Amino acid sequence: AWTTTDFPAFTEEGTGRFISQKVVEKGTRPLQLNFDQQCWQPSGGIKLNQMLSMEPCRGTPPQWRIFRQGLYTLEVDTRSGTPTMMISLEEQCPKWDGKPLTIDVSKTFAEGSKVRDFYSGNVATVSGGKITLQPAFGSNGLLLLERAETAAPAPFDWHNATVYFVLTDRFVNGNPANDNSYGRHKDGMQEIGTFHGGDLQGLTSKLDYLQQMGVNALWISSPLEQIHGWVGGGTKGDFPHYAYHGYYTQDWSKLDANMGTEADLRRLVDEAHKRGIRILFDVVMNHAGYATLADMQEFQFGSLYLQGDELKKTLGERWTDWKPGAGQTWHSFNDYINFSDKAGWEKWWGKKWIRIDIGDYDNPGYDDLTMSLAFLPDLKTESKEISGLPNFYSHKPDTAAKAIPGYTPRDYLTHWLSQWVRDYGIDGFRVDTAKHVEMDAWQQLKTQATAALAEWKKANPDKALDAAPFWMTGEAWGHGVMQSDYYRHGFDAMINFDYQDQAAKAATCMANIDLTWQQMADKLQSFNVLSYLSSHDTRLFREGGATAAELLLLAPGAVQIFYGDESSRPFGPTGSDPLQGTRSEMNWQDVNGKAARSVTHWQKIGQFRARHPAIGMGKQTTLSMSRGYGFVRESGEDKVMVIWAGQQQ
Ligand SMILES: [Ca+2]
Ligand SMILES: [Ca+2]
Repeated sequence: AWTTTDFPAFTEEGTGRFISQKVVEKGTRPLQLNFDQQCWQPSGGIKLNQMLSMEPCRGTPPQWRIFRQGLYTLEVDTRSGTPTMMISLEEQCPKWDGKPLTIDVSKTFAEGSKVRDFYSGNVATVSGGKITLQPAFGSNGLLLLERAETAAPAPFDWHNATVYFVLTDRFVNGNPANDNSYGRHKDGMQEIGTFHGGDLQGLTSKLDYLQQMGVNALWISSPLEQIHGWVGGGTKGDFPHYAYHGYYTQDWSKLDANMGTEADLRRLVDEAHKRGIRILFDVVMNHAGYATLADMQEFQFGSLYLQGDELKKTLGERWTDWKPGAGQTWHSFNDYINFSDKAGWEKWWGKKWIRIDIGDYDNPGYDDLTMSLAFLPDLKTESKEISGLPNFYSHKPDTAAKAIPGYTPRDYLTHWLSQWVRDYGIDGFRVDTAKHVEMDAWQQLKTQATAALAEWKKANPDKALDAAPFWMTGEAWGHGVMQSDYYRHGFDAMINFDYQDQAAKAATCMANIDLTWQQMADKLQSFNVLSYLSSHDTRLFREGGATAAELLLLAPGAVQIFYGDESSRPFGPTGSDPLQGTRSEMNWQDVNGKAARSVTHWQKIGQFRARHPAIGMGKQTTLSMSRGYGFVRESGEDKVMVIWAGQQQ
């Protein structure tokens, strides 16, 4: 095994990587790693949180400087053939002496039965109703206690679901060729609001990576055709804002060319299903995307104050190629647009389709349902008027949208979204802006989507994992843990905004979460929610030290990993929009290096959750113990005990 003087013997933490942890005092010492009589030492100096190249030991050992007392982790990685190593520091709460725990399991696991700590893989035999186990390096003092007969994931349940929420554009660029669809440009600045180039092909390439994390639902940003152009970014227009996040839809009937082809979507869904991963589309029915110079020029709608030679002089051959000059911002292009012109702006969606404070359109209302959210065109979902297609679709010959006798705007929207479910076997939707569209519209969407999936599963019996119905979760801003009227208008679970602040209060002491977990375990006996630490419209949860994984994945109800939670993806450039930094590029360089053991930690807790529906669905009994923190959860035949030894410092 791997050893160094004055550290315990290294133990495997993910295949081909071995770690050791110890509370080390301030000072200096030599650093060599031994495997049998093989000796290795850092060859290029010693820094924290960096992959250190190693050489066979020669002369005086490299001197490692301990600038701060704390729990240090040494990591050795043999997956490159030559050992590389890594050094990292973790600098009224139960305390842990770092030594083995004796656990009373007499009420949980049978006398003489074998119990596994899933995290370490250590197995103990129940004797006098007790087992003794050492929490493994990287466990943070957790024992994940299960019957040793546990061997593989339990049947999928939405009430035990591990959802991975990915902004496809900011994850993996599978094909650079499709990065600049419809004349879209990078800004050459910090790319705050641009298409980075992430696509469905790229996302498909990481399905094994997600499967290893115990992910069994993949929530993707809408892949449907967005506005082609940009608007002013943030409060100051310091960046161009493109529809990289999928929330500014223009054509519901087509895939966005940046995301890829129909074939790419079919491969993503089919390969995801092959690995027991359900697909959720992020969907919008509340609004279409903003008017952009790209779309105005392409589809011949709107009105400009620029007439004569002044037009091509100012905005150029392609208006979307305009950049702000001296004394201008990315909002300044609006100065050239005549938003008051009735005739010009009717050529866009048309008066029968949207509310907006432009031209001759129905004015937005002064309520959540009919307001124009952030000046977005509000789709008339409640309208009973037979609309025909949007006016500007007359200049969009590539659309799959067809006029249908008697159809209202809502009928088109529910038909368009349902057709993706029918054609590809999409397992569910995450519904955006749920509080801004009337309940009856969401019920219609659910009914048609349910029919669509049943039709696909019947037509594709080889591909269908089960006969489970279509699943729908919604973002109703500020929704908590309660069975609201949403649950009686087509929603199987609502996104839980309240978990984030409760997790934050347990960031420095995991045991603080107990009351929240007891409440949620009891409340969610009768319904389901989708809880998160991080989101695109809140913040990235990075205060948990190494404990974010257990804080999320041991929560009752369905849980949502925001892409990069597993790798501590940093908050990115944000400009004058405080939310933009949450959509930073996936940190793949860190995943394969300094965040490698974090990813392994997430994989272990994620896999434990996938084996045990009791976690997501079980009644909780919090244990009374003289040392540490512990609870049991039980759902049908499934029973687990989670022990947390406490803080090692
Ligand atoms: Ca791409
Ligand atoms: Ca609305």
